[PDB]
Amino acid sequence: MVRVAINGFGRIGRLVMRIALSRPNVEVVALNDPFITNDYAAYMFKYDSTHGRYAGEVSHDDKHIIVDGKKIATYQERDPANLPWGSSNVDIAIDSTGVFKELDTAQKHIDAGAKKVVITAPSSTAPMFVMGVNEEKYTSDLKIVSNASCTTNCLAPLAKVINDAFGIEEGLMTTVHSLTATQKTVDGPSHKDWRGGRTASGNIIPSSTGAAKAVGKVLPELQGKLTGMAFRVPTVDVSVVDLTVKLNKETTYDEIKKVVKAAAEGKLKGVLGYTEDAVVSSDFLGDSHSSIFDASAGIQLSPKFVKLVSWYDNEYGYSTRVVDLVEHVAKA
Amino acid sequence: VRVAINGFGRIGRLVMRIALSRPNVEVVALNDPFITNDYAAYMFKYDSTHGRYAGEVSHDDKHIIVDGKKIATYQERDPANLPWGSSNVDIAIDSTGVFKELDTAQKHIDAGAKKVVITAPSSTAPMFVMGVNEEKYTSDLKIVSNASCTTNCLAPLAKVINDAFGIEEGLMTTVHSLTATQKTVDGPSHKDWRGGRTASGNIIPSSTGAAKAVGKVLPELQGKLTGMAFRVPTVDVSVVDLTVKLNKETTYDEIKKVVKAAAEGKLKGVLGYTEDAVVSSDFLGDSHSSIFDASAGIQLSPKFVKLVSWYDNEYGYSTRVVDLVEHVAKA
Amino acid sequence: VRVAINGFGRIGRLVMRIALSRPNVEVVALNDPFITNDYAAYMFKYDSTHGRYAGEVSHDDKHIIVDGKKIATYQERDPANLPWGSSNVDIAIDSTGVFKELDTAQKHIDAGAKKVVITAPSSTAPMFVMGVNEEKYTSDLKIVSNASCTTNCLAPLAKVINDAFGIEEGLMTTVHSLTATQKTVDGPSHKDWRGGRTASGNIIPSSTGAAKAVGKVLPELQGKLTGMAFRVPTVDVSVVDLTVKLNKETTYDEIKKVVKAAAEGKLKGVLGYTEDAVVSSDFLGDSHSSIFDASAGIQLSPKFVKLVSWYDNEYGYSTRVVDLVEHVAKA
Amino acid sequence: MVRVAINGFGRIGRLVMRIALSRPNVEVVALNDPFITNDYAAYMFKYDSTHGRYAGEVSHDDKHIIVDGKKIATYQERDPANLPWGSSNVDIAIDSTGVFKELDTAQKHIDAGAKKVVITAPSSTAPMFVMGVNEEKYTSDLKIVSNASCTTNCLAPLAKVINDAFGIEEGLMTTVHSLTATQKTVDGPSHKDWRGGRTASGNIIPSSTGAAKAVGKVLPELQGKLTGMAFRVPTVDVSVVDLTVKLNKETTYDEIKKVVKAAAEGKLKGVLGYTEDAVVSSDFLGDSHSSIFDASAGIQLSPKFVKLVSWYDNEYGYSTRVVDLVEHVAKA
Ligand SMILES: NC(=O)c1ccc[n+]([C@@H]2O[C@H](COP(=O)([O-])OP(=O)(O)OC[C@H]3O[C@@H](n4cnc5c(N)ncnc54)[C@H](O)[C@@H]3O)[C@@H](O)[C@H]2O)c1
Ligand SMILES: NC(=O)c1ccc[n+]([C@@H]2O[C@H](COP(=O)([O-])OP(=O)(O)OC[C@H]3O[C@@H](n4cnc5c(N)ncnc54)[C@H](O)[C@@H]3O)[C@@H](O)[C@H]2O)c1
Ligand SMILES: NC(=O)c1ccc[n+]([C@@H]2O[C@H](COP(=O)([O-])OP(=O)(O)OC[C@H]3O[C@@H](n4cnc5c(N)ncnc54)[C@H](O)[C@@H]3O)[C@@H](O)[C@H]2O)c1
Ligand SMILES: NC(=O)c1ccc[n+]([C@@H]2O[C@H](COP(=O)([O-])OP(=O)(O)OC[C@H]3O[C@@H](n4cnc5c(N)ncnc54)[C@H](O)[C@@H]3O)[C@@H](O)[C@H]2O)c1
Ligand SMILES: OC[C@@H](O)[C@@H](O)CO
Ligand SMILES: OC[C@@H](O)[C@@H](O)CO
Ligand SMILES: OC[C@@H](O)[C@@H](O)CO
Ligand SMILES: OC[C@@H](O)[C@@H](O)CO
Ligand code: NA
Ligand code: NA
Repeated sequence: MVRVAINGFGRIGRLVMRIALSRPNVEVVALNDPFITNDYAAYMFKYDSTHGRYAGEVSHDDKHIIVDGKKIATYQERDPANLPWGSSNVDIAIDSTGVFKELDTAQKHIDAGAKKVVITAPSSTAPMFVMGVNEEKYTSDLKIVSNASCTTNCLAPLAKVINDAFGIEEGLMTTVHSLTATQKTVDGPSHKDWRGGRTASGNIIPSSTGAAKAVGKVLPELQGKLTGMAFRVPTVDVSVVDLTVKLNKETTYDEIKKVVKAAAEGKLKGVLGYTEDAVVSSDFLGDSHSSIFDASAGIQLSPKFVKLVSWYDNEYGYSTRVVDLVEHVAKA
Repeated sequence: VRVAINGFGRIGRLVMRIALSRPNVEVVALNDPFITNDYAAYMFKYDSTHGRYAGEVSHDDKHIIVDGKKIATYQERDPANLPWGSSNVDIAIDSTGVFKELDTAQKHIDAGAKKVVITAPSSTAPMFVMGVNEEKYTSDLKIVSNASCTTNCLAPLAKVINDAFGIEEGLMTTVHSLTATQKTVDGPSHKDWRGGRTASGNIIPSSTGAAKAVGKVLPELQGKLTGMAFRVPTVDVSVVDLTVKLNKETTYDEIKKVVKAAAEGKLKGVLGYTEDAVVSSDFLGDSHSSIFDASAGIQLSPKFVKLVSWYDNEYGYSTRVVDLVEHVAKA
Repeated sequence: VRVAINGFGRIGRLVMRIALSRPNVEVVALNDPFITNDYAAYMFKYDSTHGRYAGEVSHDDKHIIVDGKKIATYQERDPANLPWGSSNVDIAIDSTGVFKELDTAQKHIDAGAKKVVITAPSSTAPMFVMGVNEEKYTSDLKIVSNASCTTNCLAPLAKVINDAFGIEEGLMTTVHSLTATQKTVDGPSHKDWRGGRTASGNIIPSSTGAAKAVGKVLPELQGKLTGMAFRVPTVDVSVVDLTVKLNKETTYDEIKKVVKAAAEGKLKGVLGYTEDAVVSSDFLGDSHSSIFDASAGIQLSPKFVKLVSWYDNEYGYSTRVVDLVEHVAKA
Repeated sequence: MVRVAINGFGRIGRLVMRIALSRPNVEVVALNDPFITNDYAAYMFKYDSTHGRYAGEVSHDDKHIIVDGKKIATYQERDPANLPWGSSNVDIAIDSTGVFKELDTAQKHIDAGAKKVVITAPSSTAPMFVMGVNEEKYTSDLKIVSNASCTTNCLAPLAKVINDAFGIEEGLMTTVHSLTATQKTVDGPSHKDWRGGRTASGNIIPSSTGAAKAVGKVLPELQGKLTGMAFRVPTVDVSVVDLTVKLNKETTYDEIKKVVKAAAEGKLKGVLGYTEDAVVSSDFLGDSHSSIFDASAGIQLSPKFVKLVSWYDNEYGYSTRVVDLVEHVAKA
């Protein structure tokens, strides 16, 4: 229809559902989340501390949540291979659990009867696509794909614009990133990421990230030319990339602005935004762009050495791109 | 007294810090099946709320080491298997939250510990609050509970007020710092839906049995108190707001005089007293159970008054755990 | 009704947003001697708490412009000089906090406005709270106050409870979001020492006259209520925790039934009612004065109960300012 | 003695006083702050939301605050030229108001009878000094000096070490900075810095900063080679610099670490620190270093292009350097 099902009803799953319910040609057929019951699901969907109450009627019955009359079947399988995606006629299963992110594990949705899978996270084996960057490379024989990460969606469109116009010799990126669900409210155990265990709302927390390197997977011409790191900070949503790049061709910051603005208003419209206003992170809450270039924050030291700044609602911008990729794959 | 700690969360770690500075307490062992020794040493050394441990912290294959004291570590999901017998543990301190009843805390005694202190309220293990009813501890009790941080804040003040003026009944609210059970962004919390909501961006109502539990350590107030909590985004330090109906007419100055005499007297180091313009961060690291805030309280009529008392919900309480350990060893 | 706003802080700006969506209100003018027009347009368009204005905002040499409506701006430290007469202003809305008494608010009438609404409690100007005593407004009153956000939250609930069960007396606490008077890091606040302390890292006790002021809009409760506040790090939305002694024995279900009937009936849009597992962020942008939280409240005995009600201290109150403006114009 | 007086009893003034009271050869003779009375001053000094209660007895009498027996005279002049610095025999007035930061205005303390002035902020006209970087350039004929800013104190010692060993061709810096007193608790007026007016604890807030350029004033060899920007975030204290540098000589990240560690343990001891642990910002609360290199957070993309990370308690590290500069100037 395209008919979709959502696996995992966390931050991304619930917002992907909000957005999908608003797309006329997307039908949300079901959701699966083993960690929450049907009445609880309707509560989590209705109330949102970051993005406000759902603007629509939410209720539930025995086996569904109901949103403005649309019934969405719920399930609670830990193992997605046991889901009824075949008899529910699911075209695309959207996996937002962060747990079935490889070809051999996302394959479980296709085994369960879905025709294709979109993974809402970077993958080492599933081909990655970023709207505005390489979605045109998608072909219909690929049944399992990745939408990369929020940070890669922010960085890649900007990197493409800059590379096309001036050439990126190399670049180092920092993202100052809002806190996320993997973090802890007070110092607790996080054996895979020790800094990530520390009180989230009372610290600046360095973290490694593969997001800048992954740009090289969606733009092969930048393979090996980008890397970066992150600092997690106490804001609840919205993040910003700070990309320090060495350019091949001398340029002025004024020319950089005009090229980004022209791409924002042209071919990357709705993906890359542009502003000259005195913005701060909360001004992008609910913003559906992948990347909003902040022209006034950036700074140029020399004709080929510049620091560029771009904002992103890491929850809402990314969830919109997920639904965009779903619809692209369905029309292709 | 030789102790072992089960659980190495906020309470387990701070109890360890405090225990290492008490000359009559020897920390023999720590159990936490989550963490490895290197990570345990890290979690112990660095603390976002109470600062770096001021001593040398290291580790080896079988221990974490603090200023030369080797602390043996184990990783037993089931405390029954722990080497308490062969470690000559006198008291097992269980800070996991999981073995908080007589029949589960027994696993430490089966493992050879002589006694157990549970760092949480219990339905079945007798509760004690220092300055309130630790006198009632008798040496035949092998398993006991130190109640909760909120009960330790409310009970000493309630005793003082009840003994002097009579509490007919009272409704309490605690404005409480966020806790480890909360979530950084709205996530699943099936037993406490409000508690799943973004911790640092909400005021979050919660139920609490702390006021009711005062009735267990002060039987004369059974049925006379109840209350509720609001969890807010500060990282530590909480405050009780107790609204009481009194049996005897009083003035707020007489209330202040009585609480201060108690803080300076029999409840010294448990109940504190201030008239200064304090805010929550002024009690970070404070070892009192309850610090009465004289200037914040307000009396509407001779038998109806709102009393306010602060507590470092981590540090005050962890200090009382070690106090109760020593009392149970000297008794 | 043609209105002018004095002051362009949190209340001034939100009153402007709400007023621009009321078809019977025309915003003629704004005064704030701090800001220039370009900056006024920016402060109006972007809002960290309530989002971007959903309309086009621009400015020129003498105006800020919102979806084609030109709003004349002035910069007069002394409202006496403002062109209210020659702007045919019916009601001057003073949100500065500075001209909150009869003899100072008079400056707007001297400048030619017909009437004034002061968006703060006043010692001398009569106070009105919608759903509580706006019926008592008489058209000869030129200068009136809309009380405070906390009074607007407490008074409608107190009226409902008092009318049904009788309030003998009550002590209130509000857990209140931080406000513009607070400081980002410990700094000078000579009139309110606790209020100078780092806003986002403390629970901060504060005094409030809001409960006492209920006695001004409901004379039958004069002397029967008082209370205090704790300011905490959330950016907006507050909650009242009202502990009342009742005249008539009741059950908590009868209390719920009465408040719900009122919320669905005569107090619709002023007092709301919920049983859901809400937290503060669920009322961001809510236009009610008071949302009774049925599941958070707790009854200890038949005449002693704790009632809980939420309020968006910016948005609910700004909505009531515009309601009172229109009521005073239709009266 | 050296005898000092403090002008301005804000974050820096109060912490400079805590530290000075602990230095045996520094005598704190007086403080001036027109915006607060004597009993209030004693309260602000005793209680601190960030750095805890003063460990010592604090009281007051009519005209002094008293700390562990030491009486410190208080004053309330808006115009520092009216202070009794001559009859109080003040050797060094420390101006921490952020308001008397030029030669011609700091001069007021010398007119009032102080022999020298140390300004606790960057200055356009007073010569700037950073301990560990160029304090040796101080000569006794200079009566009015600046200790630069906290960010410059963090960046300059690291920049010196890196430049000496590998040569800095150019560098772009970001500081992720804790909130400060100039910021607002909820959106309010800040006509000189519009982004700076926005709710401080609910936003990431870009800001311009001259701190990276100012490194060129204390290290002339780096004049024109550095610039940067800042993001203010909701933590209450402790900041971190993220310095992206182009090097003249190829190197490995491993060699960079060994050079920084050797400087931290040698000539820059107590100014530049070094760690390999999984630290987060709150681990540096109360830390007296200007700069603590975070070896595990940094990342190198190529042999001459690296991102380095260094922490600083912007309040406490800087206030310690103020007292250090005061004592250097007194012994010189
Ligand atoms: N939140 C962001 O800023 C953001 C941005 C871009 C990408 N992502 C990616 O999206 C994915 C989800 O992130 P999130 O922030 O929504 O996390 P989340 O914790 O908010 O949601 C994860 C959800 O999956 C559910 N779940 C866990 N195991 C499951 C299983 N076995 N079957 C079905 N459901 C299961 C959990 O109950 C939880 O509700 C992650 O991979 C994350 O990296 C997140
Ligand atoms: N922190 C407070 O404000 C506070 C105050 C007083 C009492 N308490 C009580 O103390 C208990 C712990 O609270 P906390 O804040 O320390 O939680 P926490 O998350 O900080 O610590 C709990 C720790 O126990 C460990 N653990 C879990 N299961 C275990 C098991 N099977 N065996 C050994 N270790 C295990 C976990 O890894 C975790 O680190 C709770 O019952 C709580 O009610 C908490
Ligand atoms: N914000 C709330 O939660 C809340 C709720 C209800 C009522 N109120 C009341 O409304 C009043 C304003 O509060 P706020 O939060 O809007 O403060 P605010 O700081 O956000 O706004 C006050 C504004 O008034 C302007 N101003 C100051 N003096 C002026 C004058 N001479 N002439 C014109 N403008 C002037 C200032 O520039 C400032 O921007 C206070 O009295 C407060 O008690 C506040
Ligand atoms: N806080 C930091 O992280 C930090 C770090 C490095 C440098 N600095 C610099 O130190 C200076 C002070 O910063 P702060 O953070 O202490 O600010 P603050 O607001 O905390 O302190 C400034 C104090 O000066 C007082 N004051 C204002 N005018 C005065 C005058 N006329 N005479 C006497 N006192 C006056 C104010 O009452 C206030 O208490 C600023 O220039 C700042 O840039 C601050
Ligand atoms: O289950 C329906 C939903 O709208 C919420 O009321 C929360 O329980
Ligand atoms: O200084 C000791 C510290 O490095 C360890 O405890 C954790 O890494
Ligand atoms: O979009 C309008 C906005 O730019 C101004 O109101 C402030 O800069
Ligand atoms: O004025 C003395 C000081 O120690 C504090 O008690 C706060 O008033
Ligand atoms: Na010991
Ligand atoms: Na209108």
